[PDB]
Amino acid sequence: LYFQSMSLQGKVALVTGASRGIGQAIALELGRLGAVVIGTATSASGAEKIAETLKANGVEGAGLVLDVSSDESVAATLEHIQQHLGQPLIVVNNAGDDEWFDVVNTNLNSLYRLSKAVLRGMTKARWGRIINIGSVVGAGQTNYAAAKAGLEGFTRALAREVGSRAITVNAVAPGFIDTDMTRELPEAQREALLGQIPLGRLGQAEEIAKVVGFLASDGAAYVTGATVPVNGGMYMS
Amino acid sequence: ENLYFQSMSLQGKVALVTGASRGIGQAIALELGRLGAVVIGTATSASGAEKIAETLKANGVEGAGLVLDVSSDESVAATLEHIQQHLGQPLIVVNNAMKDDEWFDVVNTNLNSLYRLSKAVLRGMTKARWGRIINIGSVVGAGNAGQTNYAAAKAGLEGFTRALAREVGSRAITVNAVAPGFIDTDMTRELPEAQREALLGQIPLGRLGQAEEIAKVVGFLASDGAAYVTGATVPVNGGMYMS
Amino acid sequence: SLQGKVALVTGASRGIGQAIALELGRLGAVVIGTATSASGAEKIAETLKANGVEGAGLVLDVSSDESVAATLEHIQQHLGQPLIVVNNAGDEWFDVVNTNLNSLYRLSKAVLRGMTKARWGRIINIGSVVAGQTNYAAAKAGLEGFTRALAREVGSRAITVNAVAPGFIDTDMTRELPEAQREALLGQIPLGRLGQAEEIAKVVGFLASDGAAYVTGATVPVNGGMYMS
Amino acid sequence: LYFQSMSLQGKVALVTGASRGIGQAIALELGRLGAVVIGTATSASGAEKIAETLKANGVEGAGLVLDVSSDESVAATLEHIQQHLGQPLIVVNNAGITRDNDEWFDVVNTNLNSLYRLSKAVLRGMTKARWGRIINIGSVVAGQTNYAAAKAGLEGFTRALAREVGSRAITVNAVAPGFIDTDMTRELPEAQREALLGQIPLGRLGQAEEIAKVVGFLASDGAAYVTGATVPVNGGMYMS
Ligand SMILES: COc1cc(NC(=O)c2cccc3cccnc23)c(OC)cc1Cl
Ligand SMILES: COc1cc(NC(=O)c2cccc3cccnc23)c(OC)cc1Cl
Repeated sequence: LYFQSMSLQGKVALVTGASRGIGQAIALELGRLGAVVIGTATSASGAEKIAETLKANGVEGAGLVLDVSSDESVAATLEHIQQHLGQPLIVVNNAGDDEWFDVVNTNLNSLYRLSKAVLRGMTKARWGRIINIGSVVGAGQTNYAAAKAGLEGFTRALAREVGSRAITVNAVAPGFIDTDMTRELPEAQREALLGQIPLGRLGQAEEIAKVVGFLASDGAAYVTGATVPVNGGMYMS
Repeated sequence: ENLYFQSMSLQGKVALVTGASRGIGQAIALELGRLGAVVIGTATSASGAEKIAETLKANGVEGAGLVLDVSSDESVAATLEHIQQHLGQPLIVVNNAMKDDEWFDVVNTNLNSLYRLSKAVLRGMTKARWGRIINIGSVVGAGNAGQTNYAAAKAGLEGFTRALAREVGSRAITVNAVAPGFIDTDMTRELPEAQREALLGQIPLGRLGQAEEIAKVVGFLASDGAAYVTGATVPVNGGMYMS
Repeated sequence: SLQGKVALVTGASRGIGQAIALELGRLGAVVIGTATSASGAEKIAETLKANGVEGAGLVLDVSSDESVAATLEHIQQHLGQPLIVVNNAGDEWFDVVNTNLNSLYRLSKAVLRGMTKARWGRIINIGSVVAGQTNYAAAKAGLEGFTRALAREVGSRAITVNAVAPGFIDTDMTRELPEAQREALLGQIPLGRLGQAEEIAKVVGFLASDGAAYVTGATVPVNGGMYMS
Repeated sequence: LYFQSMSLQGKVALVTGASRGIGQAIALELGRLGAVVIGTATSASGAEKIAETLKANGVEGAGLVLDVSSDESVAATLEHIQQHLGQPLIVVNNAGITRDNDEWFDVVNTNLNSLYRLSKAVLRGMTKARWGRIINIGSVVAGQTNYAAAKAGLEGFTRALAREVGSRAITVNAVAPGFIDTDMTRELPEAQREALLGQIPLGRLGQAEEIAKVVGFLASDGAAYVTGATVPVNGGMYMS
């Protein structure tokens, strides 16, 4: 009957960058699995759009504004969530060439800032899921490889730090996924990229979201420090 | 009236699980049965086969237990034919079947058997334009000798899984692996406890994994939701990484 | 022969850094070794002298833009541009890695101008020697990825960027470890011993040579066969 | 008498597949470092060419016939070397087959089985001596699948063997080349050659000599604490 190792009934989930594509698909997948979902965006229109998308899909929750680069915004948002809905025990971080260093540095510093803030709730509860979403393939190769290596190593370290508390930390590393950014790449670049994917097609956003939905379940309780590649067989290093 | 047009489930899929008579294999066979697959579990002896049939029955899983020796082309071909005749083509296949100088033989044998089984099942999956091959790594099984063997089997399995994934991807067949850590099984239950505390101290979750926790990961990789996951090795080790 | 090259080695006052400074000097380089205190700088100058190596000991703090820029200027004025640079100087697990990578970047970017002008260079990053496991694995993963990314950025200029990842090496920190910990560690090392500082230095000496000109973005593990992920 | 001040004076080195390109460049590097070098080929003409090349370069040694897929040929060749020159304590495996000789699997399977066979046969001499160097050469860059597979197999194998023989002061390492300038690669059309270079941060092909230098180092006493490693030599081009 129940597919109970898959229920997120009774959990509150925070998904950053939820207004489109992968973030949005994740927010819906978690809602469908029975979570209350808070999706975030950096603008008020993104927040409002998120709330509408959740509504249209029968997902209870909210859309709110959050800037992951700001301690103040982070602390305030978490307070607001606490007051109105409870503590988020599932957090999905989806909010991301002499910039190559600064980009990775900035993204890992924001993962850390959001993660550390949410850990206190998860520690009290003795339960938690942190899931970090890598960037979609789309100079570019250097940045992509660097961000992916930083994310894997970061995810594994943080997993080690918080594991005694029954909190898992994992990542998902997408490949070429069909989104707004990728639909408008020049054809040459899109056809070259397809030619390197053994499945011979782009991934759907829903196919990232499924993986996230699994990692957030009780069935993935012994998986931690892992980076799961979701790339149709195309591995870029 | 016996017709059944499934959507996004394993309902009606036929799944073959090697080494299904105990522990991880058995937990996988039941998980796939619970997800609605018809399950053929295999063992190398007739008593194992019979035990698998009984376990499936007791749990309300439709399917069968059969004898299969993954090191033999004949046994493989025969077993596949029998499954075709009686149940249909298996489109989900799960391959689950003392010093530091045993590593070579062991890994060589296991990879050659993965290849042999995989190649035989690919024809059915190609015709159907759909498939799931899931390879299960071995559990940690001892200091040094054990570490060498484990790391070697794991490195071979990852590289092999990725290469096969590449070869069959164009056919909407995924190939993935699961790399367990320290799982609570027959071997681990009887370890000296003095040692057991040393082991736990290397695992961030501070416990052994359950066989069911490997089975859940396999259940997910077999689903439609995991369609864009291929060539991956998913570690299920509670955060303990040994290479 | 590194005859005619100027080599900067950070953290050169003892152990691995010192053995590297001597190995490069033995290969004919002029060597600037650095330390964070004036006594370290002076000790370096004395070690170099006692071994017949031309060069200098200076004070440098790799976490400060000012100290970096100043030191490089001083080297330029007095000796020329360093075209071989060996970086051996170094809640908490995050801040440690973050700080060390921000220092590698800071030093590296500052020395790249000299190397670009010369169309030749060698940057070699030294990892740290073996809770402890987490820190070690994290610093190692960060170093590998960073070394590879930088390699990519500067490769067109015939500059190589590589790292060396030591295992259990006989130094000041490891000499005083409790026996239990030392015997546990040995049991995991296939060569059944600690490495010598000179064994890291030799790897660095090879990476600095013309023979290693096609090696870039690599992390070479020097650990007697003991791998931790 | 004439004693080289190089890293391998007094050592005997066996290099398989020494009759051209990378294997030949290794044989000459090890000879230039003072080793006595036995280079091997599968045919008598290859063996003879190797002997001529070594002579022309002032390298003491020999060219012999060896088939790494045959236990008999292996044992025989090793015995001949012992009798006539001494035990090879440096062994470089460069006699990898390719898809030319289902295939992706058989290639890697065959090559790892030959590495194991040669390695196990030379380990007795190295154990007696309490010293050794085994160095495996990966293949140079469908093609991506084969290349990544051969590389992953070689890396895991090298590390496992390193573990098995380490207590004996024997090191086992590999070298993983990228795009190297060889007979095959010079002739490529411009379009294909410029595309290739654009994927290599150094912006050029490697020379065979540049692989040979890395092997030379790993064979020395200075690399005594390096074992189980795969050293990539690819100008910054990484594929997996
Ligand atoms: C892959 O290339 C990079 C990697 C890292 N950092 C890490 O990989 C990393 C890995 C593991 C822990 C970290 C903690 C703080 C910062 N970084 C890390 C990095 O640090 C920001 C910068 C670059 Cl360019
Ligand atoms: C990457 O793909 C492969 C890898 C291997 N083997 C290994 O990866 C391997 C890795 C480590 C130890 C081994 C011992 C015996 C045979 N193989 C191994 C392999 O074995 C023949 C076949 C393929 Cl396709």
